[PDB]
Amino acid sequence: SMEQVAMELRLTELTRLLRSVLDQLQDKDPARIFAQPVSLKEVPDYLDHIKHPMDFATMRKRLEAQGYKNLHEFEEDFDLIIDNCMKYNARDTVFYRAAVRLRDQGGVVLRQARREVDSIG
Repeated sequence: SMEQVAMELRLTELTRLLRSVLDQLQDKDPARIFAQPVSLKEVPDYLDHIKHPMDFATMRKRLEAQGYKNLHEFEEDFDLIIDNCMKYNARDTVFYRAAVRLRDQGGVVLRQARREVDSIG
């Protein structure tokens, strides 16, 4: 139908805007701490600690499959990256500190993305 097509064009454009958001967030992680899944070869007990692992490569796969229906779903995944790290790692680690900086800097990007998604519909 024409409506399914129009809905599909909306999802495509949301995907384009979320791709730009993802790029901006990932630039706030210049050390690439959050770029890939935590390795289960190198942290074999990780899933005993963290029940829903997340990372930027995994978000990018979901994004390119148009698997984010709205900004809320995309933010959920970004928040997992941060919140998993802040639980698994102690306060005095480069990992935790990187997550806090990513959260603080990403807030700005996500604040305007919410306005853009609301604005363009």
